Parts: sequence; structure tokens; C-alpha cells
Amino acid sequence: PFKPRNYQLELALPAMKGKNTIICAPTGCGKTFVSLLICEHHLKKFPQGQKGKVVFFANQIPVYEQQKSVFSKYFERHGYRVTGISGATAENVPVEQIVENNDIIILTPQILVNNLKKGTIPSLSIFTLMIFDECHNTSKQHPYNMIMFNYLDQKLGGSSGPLPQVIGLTASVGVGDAKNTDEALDYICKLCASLDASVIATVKHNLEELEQVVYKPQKFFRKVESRIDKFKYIIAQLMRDTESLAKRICKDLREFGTQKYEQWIVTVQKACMVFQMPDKDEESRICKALFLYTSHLRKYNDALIISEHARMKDALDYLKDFFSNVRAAGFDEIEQDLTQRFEEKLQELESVSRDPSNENPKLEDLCFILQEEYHLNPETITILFVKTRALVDALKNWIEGNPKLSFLKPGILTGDHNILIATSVADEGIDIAQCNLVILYEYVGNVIKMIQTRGRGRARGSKCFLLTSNAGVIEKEQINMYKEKMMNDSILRLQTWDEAVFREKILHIQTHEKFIRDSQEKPKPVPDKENKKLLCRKCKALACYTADVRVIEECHYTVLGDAFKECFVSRPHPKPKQFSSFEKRAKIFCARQNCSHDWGIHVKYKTFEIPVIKIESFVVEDIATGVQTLYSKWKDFHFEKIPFDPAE
Amino acid sequence: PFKPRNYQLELALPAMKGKNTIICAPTGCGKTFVSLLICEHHLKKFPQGQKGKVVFFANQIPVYEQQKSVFSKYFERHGYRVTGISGATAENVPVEQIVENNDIIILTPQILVNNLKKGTIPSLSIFTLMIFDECHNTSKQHPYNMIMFNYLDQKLGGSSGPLPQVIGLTASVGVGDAKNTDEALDYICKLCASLDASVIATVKHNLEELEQVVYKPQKFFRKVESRISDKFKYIIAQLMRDTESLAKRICKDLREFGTQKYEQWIVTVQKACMVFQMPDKDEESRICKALFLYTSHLRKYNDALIISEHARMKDALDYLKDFFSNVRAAGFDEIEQDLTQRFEEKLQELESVSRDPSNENPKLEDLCFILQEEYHLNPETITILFVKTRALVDALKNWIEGNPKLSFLKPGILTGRDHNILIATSVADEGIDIAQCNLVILYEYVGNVIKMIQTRGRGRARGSKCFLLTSNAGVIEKEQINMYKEKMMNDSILRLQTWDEAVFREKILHIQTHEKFIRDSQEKPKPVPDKENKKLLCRKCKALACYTADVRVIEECHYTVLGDAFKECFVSRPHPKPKQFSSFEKRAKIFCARQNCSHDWGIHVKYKTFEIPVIKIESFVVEDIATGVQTLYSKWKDFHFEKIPFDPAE
Amino acid sequence: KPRNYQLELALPAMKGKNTIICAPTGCGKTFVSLLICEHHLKKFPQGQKGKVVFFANQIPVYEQQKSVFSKYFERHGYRVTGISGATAENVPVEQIVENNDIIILTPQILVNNLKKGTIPSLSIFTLMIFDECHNTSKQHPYNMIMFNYLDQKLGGSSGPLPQVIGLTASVGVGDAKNTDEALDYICKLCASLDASVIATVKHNLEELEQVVYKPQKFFRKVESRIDKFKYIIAQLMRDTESLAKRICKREFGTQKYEQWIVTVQKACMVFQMPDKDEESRICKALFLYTSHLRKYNDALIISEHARMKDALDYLKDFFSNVRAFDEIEQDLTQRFEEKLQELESVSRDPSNENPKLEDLCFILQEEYHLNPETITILFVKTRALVDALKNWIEGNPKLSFLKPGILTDHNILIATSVADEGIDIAQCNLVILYEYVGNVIKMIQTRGRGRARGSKCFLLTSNAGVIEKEQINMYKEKMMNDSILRLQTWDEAVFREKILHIQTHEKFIRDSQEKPKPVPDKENKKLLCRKCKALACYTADVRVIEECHYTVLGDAFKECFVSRPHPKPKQFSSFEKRAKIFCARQNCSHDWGIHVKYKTFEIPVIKIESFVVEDIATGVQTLYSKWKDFHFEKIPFDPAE
RNA sequence: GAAUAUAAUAGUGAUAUUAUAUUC
RNA sequence: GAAUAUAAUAGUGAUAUUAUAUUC
Ligand SMILES: *O=P([O])([O])OP([O])(=O)O[C][C]1O[C](N2[C]=[N+]([C])C3=C2N=C([N])[N]C3=O)[C]([O])[C]1[O]
Ligand SMILES: [Mg+2]
Ligand SMILES: [Mg+2]
Ligand SMILES: [Zn+2]
Ligand SMILES: [Zn+2]
Ligand SMILES: [Zn+2]
Repeated sequence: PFKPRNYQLELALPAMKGKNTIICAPTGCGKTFVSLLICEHHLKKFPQGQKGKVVFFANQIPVYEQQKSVFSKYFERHGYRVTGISGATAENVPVEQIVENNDIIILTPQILVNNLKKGTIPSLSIFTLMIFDECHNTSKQHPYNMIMFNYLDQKLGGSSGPLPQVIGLTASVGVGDAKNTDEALDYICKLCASLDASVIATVKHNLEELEQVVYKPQKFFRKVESRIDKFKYIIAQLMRDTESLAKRICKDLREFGTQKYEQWIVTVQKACMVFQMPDKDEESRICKALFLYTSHLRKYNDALIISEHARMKDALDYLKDFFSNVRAAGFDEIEQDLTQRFEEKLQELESVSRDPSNENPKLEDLCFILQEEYHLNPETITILFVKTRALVDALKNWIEGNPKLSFLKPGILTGDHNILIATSVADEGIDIAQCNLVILYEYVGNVIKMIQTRGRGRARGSKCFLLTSNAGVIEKEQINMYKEKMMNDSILRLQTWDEAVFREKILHIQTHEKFIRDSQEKPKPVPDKENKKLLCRKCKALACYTADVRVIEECHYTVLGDAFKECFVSRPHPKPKQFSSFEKRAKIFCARQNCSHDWGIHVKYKTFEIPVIKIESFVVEDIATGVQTLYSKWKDFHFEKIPFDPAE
Repeated sequence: PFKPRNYQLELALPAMKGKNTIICAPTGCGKTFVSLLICEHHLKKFPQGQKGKVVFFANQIPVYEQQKSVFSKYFERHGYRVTGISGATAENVPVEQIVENNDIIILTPQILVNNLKKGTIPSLSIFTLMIFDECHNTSKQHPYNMIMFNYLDQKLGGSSGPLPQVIGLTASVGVGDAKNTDEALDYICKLCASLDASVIATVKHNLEELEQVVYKPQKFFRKVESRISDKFKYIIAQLMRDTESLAKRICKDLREFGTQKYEQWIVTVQKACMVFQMPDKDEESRICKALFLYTSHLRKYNDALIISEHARMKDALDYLKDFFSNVRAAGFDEIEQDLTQRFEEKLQELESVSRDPSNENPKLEDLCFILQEEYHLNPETITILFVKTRALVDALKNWIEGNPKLSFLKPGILTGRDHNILIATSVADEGIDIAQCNLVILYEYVGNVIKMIQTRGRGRARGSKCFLLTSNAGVIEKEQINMYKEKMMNDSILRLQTWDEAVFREKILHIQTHEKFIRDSQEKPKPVPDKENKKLLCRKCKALACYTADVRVIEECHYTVLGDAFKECFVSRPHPKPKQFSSFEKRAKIFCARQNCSHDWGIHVKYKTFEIPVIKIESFVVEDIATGVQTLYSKWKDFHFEKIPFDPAE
Repeated sequence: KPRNYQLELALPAMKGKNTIICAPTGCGKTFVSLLICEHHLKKFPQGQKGKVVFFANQIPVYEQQKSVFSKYFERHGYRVTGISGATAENVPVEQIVENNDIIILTPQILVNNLKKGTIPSLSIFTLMIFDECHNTSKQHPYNMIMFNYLDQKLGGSSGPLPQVIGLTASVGVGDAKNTDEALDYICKLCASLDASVIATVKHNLEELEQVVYKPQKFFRKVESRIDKFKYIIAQLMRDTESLAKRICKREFGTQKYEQWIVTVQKACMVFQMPDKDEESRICKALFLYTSHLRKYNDALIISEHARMKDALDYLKDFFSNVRAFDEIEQDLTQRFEEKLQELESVSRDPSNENPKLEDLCFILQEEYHLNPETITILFVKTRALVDALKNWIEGNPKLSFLKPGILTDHNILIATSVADEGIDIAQCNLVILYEYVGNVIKMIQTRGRGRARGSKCFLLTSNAGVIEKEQINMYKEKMMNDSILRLQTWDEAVFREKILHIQTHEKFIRDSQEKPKPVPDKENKKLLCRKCKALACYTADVRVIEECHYTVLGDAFKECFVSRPHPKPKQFSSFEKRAKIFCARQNCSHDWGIHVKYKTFEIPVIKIESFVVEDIATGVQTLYSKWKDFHFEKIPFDPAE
């Protein structure tokens, strides 16, 4: 073992007393030891004729592996069996026997959800203790709350079974969209209701010890000026008529370079695919043209945004890569036309990407900050957060594409090194290297994310700069810093309540939400037995019929018959995953000319090698009327759904 | 995930062809990744309708936990359920269910032996691949060899059950008591037959790669001398003569001080003084209890002489002092009160001699010389020091900490159940991997050739050194004949690898059969249990404890006592190291109650729902009521009285 | 196709730095030599010229290196020549050196040519290369050359000195007990060679390890035999000692008794008597007794280091070689003939056999059973053991697979010793040391006997002190390596300072060690024989040639000795062996020297180590081993005789 | 492939779009 | 013949004896 902190004992104390409790402690103060202590006490509290059974809930695989290894290494010596079940090792194994024959079971929540729904696990009465890692996710349709729905449904019912103690683990419970303290109080009470918690454990009598371990990094706010247009009066006309040669085909009833323009191009593109035409032959031409036009427009928009947030050079390289991929996917008259127009004006560019006269002031401010902090301390470890995955290697190539930052060794963390560039890590996650500097490049999320991000630099002297060219970001961070105060104050206020009163308010909210969920069930579909024709979305070619489509596990959708096999092509999948009882063998694209529109994937399901498609790649025409309707999700498309039968 | 050494592939190659293989490679080359590769390939080789089941055999708990951790972390992603069963998690669990429902199972061999004997595991046919760590232990009746006994007994018999592939992992197969080449070769063949192996995988093509990753440390031999003239030994010898005279007053004992022969002698005498009966039963209990004390004190004096022989005089002095303080804290006896005074009478001489710098152990001066001259050339040296007894561990820690010349050292302890130098008794096989030691000093310490080869793993870096400090020549002799034995081993293997695999399989087979029915004959005796009820006296005070009629046998191994009569014959102390073996749980240790005795009887455990005393015959002397003759027994299975199986009744 | 570690070893020397080079025996030092020399020669401008001298303590190494250097550098346009003792004289070396760019020498040549004054100074050269530079110490020729070098260096002269490169596998640590002593020893060795750099492989160690393999060493400590033979042959010399003690006024078998017999024998050579006729008799008896006791002792030794038959046959050879039996020798030969019948029934007895021979036979059997094409080399201390073990090999039925050869084709070569590495070696698989341990240097050099993988070495002995003597050599090697690695960290300036101070120190020691010449007593003295005390000649008749050799000008002496053909004639200096000198007395036959054909006249050269010197006045008898210890009126020989 | 979460944007909202991340 | 080196054994050592090897 190892000598623990006092605030750890303090945090684990309400849990060891057998009370369902939510533990709220700063990120990286060692919640793992708290879990181990709670589990140890809970397991070794039982008599000889009875035995306990603990279940742990990690939301992601790294935490799964880590916690499993630690728990197994620590508790085996005590004579307790520790195991784990994730999606990889969940198939073709009796999970009920795995649960029964073990004392500690580390799970991803989806496993327990699926097994409860299926029936392999009768009730939650099997466990004597449930622990939720990052219990702030216990809300809405998240698997955690899906479990707690079962828990409460058993609790709030005549059917009485020994329900397990519930422990939550987090650094922030959240406040929702609360404008004041009394609303945040209601939010926290609602969460405690969702977790059936009667206690909220925080550090109080040992704060002086805790604050010598986890240091809050100072948060500097860097508001910079925007660019002042070497890439604005060039792609403008390009966008103008690349929209209007699409208007050459038909008239269609909004500033450029924004997200609204993105939404506009998207909905327009999703409104062009339904242009019914008696010619049909040239309907394909029209749709395949307009699709290309819009697909070029939106990526032009992407280039504009990337330029607006990063180097203009990367804004070019983006489009160059795009047209490269377009030329690699087969040459079309339209595609080679737009490409010709692009490369005609490309000579004017590149040279513009080569002037220091037009350099993003944001990147110059970032260069200033980095140079300063690495001058004051060369052994600085910096972590950087960006909005999109496009800006990652953009800022990377910006770093090594600069002699001023020759002291930097960029690293990537998306789906040894001085600085690590990343998108956005979910929750605390597996602990990485400790950083002395945290930079937020136009990146601001929720309050919980803000509080959790402090774990990146919980050492003394750690700093955090928020670099942006927008005020809305700044205010969006300030409101979070206020929300934290609201949360802490609401919690400290709730900790003054009597346990019973709190319990009955919780029970009240629980009964309320239960009634809501019960009455929420509704007569949703009247299945249309009419056979519908599924066409392609790009070239409008006939893909299949609804009569040929089979549904697997009430989630996935395949196509039968040898007719469809001559309608698609396939290339080996880039990231061959393994989901459920499936296995991604390859990808599936259209076959009509070199359309090559993505239709779905080709999988190996048991002893079958079958195509699985997504409805958001097809247009649902009616064989009778002709009304071409669109569906973004399969569950939105209600038709005669026939379960997949191996008899075929 | 990445960059496997080519010699690793070379070693895993025969095992990736289904061939039962013994792998022989230097310690530290990375046998774990070899295991991972063999196991992985073994798992991906099975089609869709079939599945494999690999089992890993670890001899020690740290190795168990480590391997379970690695295998779990590596094969979880692929989709293989990895689990483990040790002695701590073996009770009240469905082993059949745990074994089936998992793809990879890490076990301590005793678990499999027990569960096979119990019948919970029908046959080894459930497995498709068995891996043995430190497979050179597959000999005599070590658990590995028992498992392989079951394997062979299923193989050679009429049983046609599909047996799993067998892989062994070692750095040295050993040669045994071989004196030449074709003896070592026959030994190795016997071991391969014990493991059903037909291939011995070693590095041959990728030697140049291996010899740059695992370096053979340079060895050295330091032959010195003990103390020229010892005054400590004289005083202790005269004390010994005094005590021996005090003991000779009662009986006439029908050799040299400070030797092991005298230890054996005083053990035999102490044993023979506990079968001296008297009709008074109060003169018996007063004479035997005194003789026990005398022999014990003589023994402690001997241990002190050995300690002083190997270390400082202060170490032996503190040893004796701690002994006398311990028996003084136990409660002064009438036959021991004089001994402490006799010792304190010469304590002034001993203490004044233990401080005199001129008569100091020259072995320690040579060791200090080595340490000094080695840390002077490299101050960041990490040293590891091997000694025989733990008394020497403590002694050398106190010596290092208590010496101005070695004020640069920070000694640590590593015995049985940061820092510059690490002092340790011995490590079974390779063991868990600790920090590299570019200096391995052996202080009067030699073992088998296997340990000699495995110890080189401690310093597998370039320039790493190894010393053998001793005052005895037989030590060095043993080391060099060990090296010659290593030559014999390597050459025997190198010659076996040139043979025909079919021919080798034939030999293996006809060694296996021969052994199989040499195990058949004899081995079936059944000494008739005499039903006569015998008394059980305390070996120290000769007082009555219980009868053989009150003694019940639990699980054919342990032994308890019944009645509320035995209860008033003992007291108990909270056990210093409580454990949980099998279906038991140590709660306390049990001692006698007759006044100044307090002799070790047994322990107090919680078996199932019962709180019971478990005793050892090693601490009791048996007295036949009929004949009146007293007999001494050490092991319970040597006392063939009538076994009375344990039952929840009574 | 040069190796990288070779270039690495040559790198410091190619920077004009005086460098000692350490690298395992047989890693291609010749290539490094050629590289360094090549770079040294092509460095000079047009107006200047380069001149390199390569030393060699062995004629075979001399001819190998001369051949290689000549074949290599002839193309580039450099004249390569060599000088040895066979072609050292009747030639102007002064001009030979001047007319060449590369000169390969045996060091004694340059020493003698510097002493004679034929060569002014070492300024003539620009680069000197010492092969086996670990010999640069004491009174060795290398150290003499370096004495000249240092004398010109530290001296007031400012003449240009040549760059000094040394080649070795081990610099040695002398008798160092710790790292400091080893370190300073290595430092004074550097000062002896005026070195500032010690080049070892460090960057390309992996390559060197991939080329040269360290053979695995084993030690075999057996016990000594059982010995009736011991006592049986002992009472012979107890009886002999009894006989010798009857005319004049401890453990048998070991060296103490040997040098005891030696010193006593030398003490009987000075036992005088007025008769000078009974004197010769009693001292010839006292001579025969000791000279026989010695052979008996040595027989007792060979008995232990071999089989009893070897020692027996040795004695039977001695007694039959000393015959061509005298009246005094008749008793010894009769008492020995009365020893043969009881000795040989045990000397043929299979019961009493040497444990060392048993274990050796076992080792050979094993290693040849494993590999039938094994090449074995066996080192022994004496030649008696050479022939004895050859006879034992060809005599033992079990070893009928061996083809023993001699080194003082074949399956196993039996050898005494090889000074340093030597030339081309039969690369063996098995090296065996039969009661043979030298120093650390010769050990590391012995590693070169098997630089191939799988090669093995054995140390067969009964004495533990031998094993200890080897282990301490290993520890000494460790100390050497460590001290070198520590020296390679010092800055060159500080090192040069230390070296300079050591040089001035040692030079001061030498200059203050030189004692003046003793006063030669011109008074005459009678030089007479030691075996029979017979008057050989007087000092006035004796004349000295080349201040080294000594002859006699007198026909009276010419009739006082006999001449018999040399066992192995050879040529030295300006001389030429042909015969050998013995005492002309009937039953004496004692070695006096040799007769040679020096230049024109044939003259007899004698040794003082076979003559005892009495005084014409006092008559005091004295012994002298070397002519350097015997000071007198040294009258220079010259042709008119 | 499907589900879930977070952020921004349009909207009165149920929602929708995109971005990002996770899980089965 | 002379010179020189290495090892062993005596000696506090300077040295000496012996063995082995080399060289002019
Ligand atoms: O595409 P899958 O059906 O196999 O499922 P998945 O996990 O990748 O979903 C990711 C989504 O992003 C799009 N996608 C998938 N791939 C392989 C690519 C892309 N988009 C780009 N630009 N390049 C790719 O290689 C899919 O639409 C999917 O829904
Ligand atoms: Mg699914
Ligand atoms: Mg001469
Ligand atoms: Zn299409
Ligand atoms: Zn008792
Ligand atoms: Zn004579």
C-alpha cells in the first residue's frame, strides 16, 4: 500500500458509511486511491455467509484498461477476483457468469445497458456497489443515465430488490443553463436525483493539504485583432459564380465566409437531389453537377475559415489537397472545369501565401507568447487546443515552418515532444505528460471542461492562455468562471441541508422524471408497406428497393439479391474497426461512371459477407407517386422493416 | 506492438509451427515478447468455428501479476479474455467456468495440480497451448513435473484426448550431476522428455544482434583469509565449554566449535534430550526444560561464532545480546537466569574486543576495498550483494552504515517473507526485474549453474562486473566447475540440435514410457495405523498436551485438537504475519502455558465457520501409553497413527 | 577495405600526436601501421622529406613487416629497406638510412649504431614506430632508443624530434595493487615513449567485438599424485648427500633444494688445499656429487609434472650421456643400477598415474569428441615437459587421434613460450596451459591464439597459487582498462605536464644512478677450471675483443682444451661459430666456451662463468658469472698475434 | 454501420446543420 | 660468446639462482 492524503479519507468517508454519494474533487488529486479505498472497505465490510460485488464504470477504453490493471493488481492480494468487459471481449461470452464469478467488474456502460436490455442480466440487484467515473455524464440519453433509469425504475416500484450503493466521481457536477444560484441548485438536485445520491462529498477540513497538491493555473485572456484581406478579394468571385453556374441550371430563392453560408450550401445541396425530371438521363447530369458545385463551395468556405484562423498557406494547401483528391477519384468535365478555373487563379495565389506582409496577427501573438514562456523556461511543456482537426497539422506546419520557433517539437493528439497539439479530449481521460503551459486557440467549451482542463497543469507555476480574435469567446469563458462559483456555492449550500429533506426532494424529482419518461412513450410509426426505390444521392442512379433491404439487430441495414451486387464498388477500409458482432472488411461506393459516392461499408457478419448501407447516402423515391424524400437517420425512415433471416 | 528483435523471431519460430519447444536464451533478452508472439500467433491460427486456450505457468506471484498485466493489456484489444488464478483467489470459485470463459489463463502450477487432483478439471485437453516459465524446474516432484506427469499419463495411455502444445522458457536447462558431455546430453534429453519437447530453440543466426543487447558480465575471484588470531572465538569457546559442562552434569554425551558439524551435533543432542523420561514427571519437566535451554544457548553461541567468522564481532555481539534480551523479555527462568549472568560476566571483555580496530575481518576490508575502488571510478554505480543468511544481510547493512570509509553508500534490504547498494539473500530463478546492477558481489555465496547464468541478468550492460569474495577455496572450485558445466550444457544442446527431429522424438518417447512405468512400481505402500492412543508431550517442558484420539486430520494435511481439555493447555499471541492458505486463515500463534516454557506449538486459524488450533508434530514428542516408550517425529505423515478425518460434528 | 575501428585507432596519430595504441592481439595492427605511415609520408611538402623507422624485436616480424611495407609503398614512390643482424655489418648504415624513406630495424641495430656514433641523433627520422611498445622499459633496446630521444629532448639541444607511435595489446600495470598505482605506472610508460595519447576502440567497439572474440577461460585445479617413487629415489640422494658429507664439513624435490645444491656447489669451487692434486680430486668429487644431485632433483620434479617413466628415461639419458663411468661415478651409476629394478616396476605400473595427465587426457577426449577437427595448442614451462608430454601423447592409447608437433600439418602443437604476439599463428580452437602462468600482458596476447568464436582456454594445475596468480592478472587487466579510460578524460596540456615532469624525474634518476668506473687491479691472477681446479691460463694472456668477448693468446692454453663440433652453429656480430671448447683433462670434460672464426684469424672465445679466479699473491679463490663483474687489466685484442 | 455526448450556428421550441470526441 | 626481457624461488631491498624466450 501507500500513505494516503487526509482529504482522500475525507472524500471517501461518506461512501464508506454506506451512503449513495457524489464525490466532487479537483482533477488529478488522486480519485483512483479513493475508489480503491471505498471498494476495499465495501468488500471487507461483509460477513462470511455473504459476499459483495462491485462494478466500475469507465466511459472510455484507456480508463478501462488503467483502472482494470490497478484494481486487479491491488485487490488480488486481498483475495478478490477482478475482471473487465469491453466491446472487444463482450461477444460470444456468458456475461452473467463472468459477473457472478467475480468480485470487481470494470465495464464500459454500453455493455451493461445492452445486457440489461437483452435480458442476460436480470436486475442490478446482483451488484452491491456501482461506481461511475465522470458521473457528470449521468444525464439525457447517455448510457450512465440509461443504467440509472433501470436502477430507479426498480427502486420506484413495488418490486423490491437489494439495490447497490451508488458512488459518483467527478471534478464538476455542472449547473446547466442556470442564470442564478437557485437554478444551479435545482440542476445539482436533478443530477443527484439521476444518481440517487444523498450526499455530495467535497474537501473541507483538509483543503490546506489539497491546495498544496493541486495548483490552479493562472488564466490569462488574450484578445487579438483580426487580419487586415490578401485571401478575401480573390476567392470571392470564385464563390460568386461557382454558385451561379449552379444557378445556370435553375433559379434558387447570407454573407460569405461564415457558418451560415455552410448551412446554406448544405441545405441547398440537400434540396437539389430531389429535382424530379421526366428526362431522368440528364437529371443525373444536373444533380451530379450541382453536387460537385456545392461540394466545391463548402470546401472553399473551409479554406476561408482556415485562413481566418491560421496560415493562408494552409488555406491553400487545403484546396490543393482537395483538388488533388478530386483528380485522383477520376476526371470529370465539370470537375476538370472547376479545377481549371481554380488553377487559373492559383498563380496569383501561392505568391500571396509567400509574403510576410500578410501574416495572421493571431499567430504572431502566439509566437510572442511561446517565445516568451520558452525564454523564461526552456524546459516548458505546452499543450494546445484547437476547434477542428484541420487546424491541427495547420498549426504544426506553421510551427516547423518558422525558424523563430525552432525550439519546438510538435506532437499530435486527435482520434520526446515539447508541444502537443490536440483537438478536444473527452473528460479527464488517461493522464498524459504534465504541462507547464496550456494554450486555447479559439477553443472554449462548457464549465466542466474548464475545470477538468486544470488537471493538465496542476503543478505550481502552470499557466493557461486563452487566445482568440472574438469577444464572444471571452465572455463565454467568463460566464463559465461564474458558473463554477454558482456550482461550488450551491453545493456548499446543499451540504447544510438535512439528509432526510434532501432525500425526499431527490425522491420527488425522481418520481417526476419517471412519470415524464413513462408518459413519453408514444404511437410512433405506421409502417408504409409501399415499396420505395432507393437511389444514389450524387448521380441519382438506382441503388435498390425497400423490399430488398433487411434490418439487422434493429439497427443496421443490408441489401439482399444479386442485383445490388452490380451497383457498387469496394475498396479496403482505411480504419478496419470491429463493432458489435460485425467486422469492417471494406468500404462501399457507387458504380455509375466514376461517381464513386460513398454508400456504406462491407462487413463480415458471422458467416455472412454482406453490404451495410446508410440511408443518408440515398434518396427515397416512391415507385408509385414519385415524391423523392430524404432521411438523415434510418429510424426516421419508417417502412416495412423485415428482420434479417439467414434462410433468404 | 513494434520492433521485435530478429533473434526473438528466431526463438519463437519453432514454437510457431506447433512443435513442442524448450527455449534457451540468456536472462534479459526479452522472453516476455517471445511469449506474446508465440501466444498471439497460436491464437490467430485457429479458424472461425474453433478457438484456442493458452495457459501460462508462473512460479512466483510477482511474475504472475506482471504476466497477467501484460497479457491483459496486449490481448484485450484483439478480443481475448485474459484472466488469472493464484492461491489468494482459488477458493470457492468455479475453476472449470473461469478456465472455459477465458482465452488466456495465468496460473501458479500448484493450482492446476490441486484442481486436477480434485477432478474439477477433467483433462488438459481443454488447453491448446501450455507455456512454462522457468521450465528447468520440471524435475523430481515440483508442480510442473506433476502437471507433465498428468500430460504424459494421458498421452502414453489409451486416452486419445487432444493434448496441447508445450513450450518451456529458460536460460539454462541444467546438467544435474553430470561429469562429462554425454551425461549432460542425457540429462537434457531427460528434461525434454519430461516436457514432451522435440525442439531446443537457441540463437544461432542472430548472435551478433543478441550479443549487443545482452552482455556477459566479467567475473572475478577474490580469495582471502579469515582472522589471523581471534580473541572473540576464545571467549565464546570457553562460554561454550562452560554451558556444555553445565549440560554434561545431567547426562554423559556418548568435533569443533563454530562449525556446522557442531550445529548438527547440538541439534541431535537437543533431539535426544527430549526422549529422556522420568517416573517423577516433575524432575522430567525440570531437567528436560533445562537441557533444552542449554542446547539452545549453545546453538546461539554457534550462530554467533559463524556470524563473527563472516562479519564483525559487533554483529555476533548484538546477535547474542538480542537473543538474551529476547529470552529475558520472555520471563526469566531458573535454569536460564544463571546463563544471562554468565554471559554478562564476560560481556565487558567481548565488548572491549569488539571495538578494537586491529582484529577486524579482512574479508570486509577486501570488500570495502572493492567497493571503494569501484565507486571511485564510477560514483553512480548500482551494486547488488548476495549473502547466505539474513543475519549476514543485517550484519552487512549495519557494517556499511557503520563505516566512515563507505559513507557514500545507501544500503537496502531484499530478503524473503534511492539506494546505491542492495543487500539480498537469494532470488529464486530470474524473478522480477529490478534495476540494472553494473556490480554484482557474491559474499561467500554459490549455487547451481542455472543460478550462475541467471545472475548475469542483473548486470546485462556493457562493463558490468561480478566479484566472488571468499575465504574458502571450495567456493571458487564450485564456481569454475559450474562454468565447465555450462560449457557441457551448451555443447550438449548444440549437438542435440544437429539431430533428426524424428529420432529425437523417438528417444523422448522411449524415455517417457520408461519413466512412466518406473513411476508405476513401488510407490504403493500402506503402513498400518496403530489404533493405540498415544499421549503428546511438549518437547520443551514435557507437559501433557493431548491424546492422539483427540487429534483430527483436516484435508489430509493439517491437524487439530478437540475437547475443552486441550484449551487449557495453551495460550496465544496475535500472529506477526497472518495469511490465508487454502481454506484457512491465520489469526494467532499458539504457545504452551506451563510457567517459564512458552514453547512454539502451532497456530490458531479460522477454518470455514470453525475457530480451531492447528498443531505440528514437529513441536511435540509422542508417548506410547502401552509400551511407555517416547518417540520423536518431525513430519505428520511420518507419524502413522490412526487418522481420524475431520467432521463438522463433535 | 579498412575497418572503422582501425581508422579510429589511427586518427590520433594522423594528427601528429605521439600515441600508444591498445587493441586486442590480431585485429589488424599492420593495416593501421600502413595507414599512419602513408599519411605521415604524404604530409610533407616538396622541399622537405619524410623518413619512418619501424622497429621489431623478432626477425620473423621484421621480415613480414618489411615485405608488406615494401610491397605497399613501392608503388607510391618510396624506398623501403630493412636491416637485421645477418646484414648489419660490413655496410655503411649511416648512408643506408639516408637513401631510404622507410627503414625496418631490429632495435639493437639502432642502439649499437647510436653508441658507435655512426648515427648522430634520432633527428634523422621523423616517425618512429615501436612494435610491442610495452617492452619500452628497463634495459630493453627500445628504452635505450627512447633514452637517446629523451636525452636530446630534455637536454639543451633544440633539434627536431620524430613522432613516436607505439603498438600493443596491453600496456601492463607492473605490480600495481590499486587504480592509482596502475594509473601512474601507465603514465611513466607514456613518459618512456613520450606519448600524450592512448588510442583505444570506443566508438566502434561493436565492430571490434564482431571481429575479435574473447575466448572463454576455464581453470582446472587437480591434486598432486597419491608416492613410493618419491622415497625410493630420495634415499638415493640422501645416500649421495651422505657420501658428499663424508668428505666435507629440508624438503627434497623443490627449487629451494635446487639453488641450495647450486650455492653449495659454488661453495665447493672455492674450497682450497695446499696439495693442488688432492684438491682437484676432492673438489671434482664434490662437483660430481652436486651435479648428480641436481639431476636427481629435476627428475623428482618431472616426476610430478608428468609420468614416472619420463623422469626415469631422463635419468637414463643423463647417466648414459655423462659416461662418454669414472671411478667416482662408478659408485653413483652402480647405486643407480641398484635403483632401476625397483623404480621401473613402478614406472610401468598403471596404478600410479599423474592426476594432471588424467584430467588433461579427459579434456582432450571431450573437446575432440565434440569437434573432431579441433586445433589444440599446449603451453608448458620447460622443454623437458615438452618432450615428456609428446611422449605421453603418442604413448597413451586413448589419445590415438592426436598428431603432436613442436614449437620451441599437425593436430596439436606443444610449445614452451612465445615472446609477445609473434607472426602468423595457427588459429586454434583450444588453448591449454599446463602449470603455466605468466603475466597479464602475455595473457591478453595469448587471447590471440583463438580470436575466432567458440575458442576455449584451460589452466591445468595443482598449485592454487597459480590460479590466484592468474586471477590477479585478470584484476590487473581491469585496472589497466579503467586507468586508461580515466586517462582518456584528461586534457592534453595537463597530461603533457605530468609526462614531462615524469621524464625529467626518470632522467635525473638515471644520471644519478651512473656510478664511476672501478679501479682495474692490474696485478695478475690465475684463471683455472671449476670442475677439476686445473690451471687454464693467466689474465695477461687473456685479451678482449669488441669490449664484449674474451680470447687467449697463447699456445700453452691451446693445449689445455679440446674442441668438439657445435650442436647448433650460428653467426653473431663479426664472429662465426664452428666448434666448442672443453677441458682437456681425461675425466673432466667441462664447458669452457667456443672456438670461432672471427674475421681473419680463428680464435677461442671463453666465458668467465666456467672459470674460477685465484690470486698469484694471496691465493684467494673467487667466482664470477659475468665479465662485467670481473674487473681487471682489459687489454684490447688486435690482429698482430 | 449505429448509438451517445459536447460546442457553435438558424429558430419561439420540439428540432435541424456542422464541428469535435467517445462507445457498441 | 655477449646482451636483453618474462616467470618462479630466496631477500626488507639493492640483488642473486634457475627456467623460458629473444636479439647482435
Ligand atoms: O465510414 P464508416 O461507415 O466506415 O464509419 P466511420 O466510423 O468511419 O464514420 C465516420 C464518418 O465520416 C465520414 N468518413 C468515413 N471515412 C473512412 C472518411 C470519411 N470522411 C473523409 N473526408 N475521408 C474518409 O476517409 C463518413 O461519412 C462517416 O459517417
Ligand atoms: Mg449494434
Ligand atoms: Mg657483440
Ligand atoms: Zn452514384
Ligand atoms: Zn511447554
Ligand atoms: Zn677442468
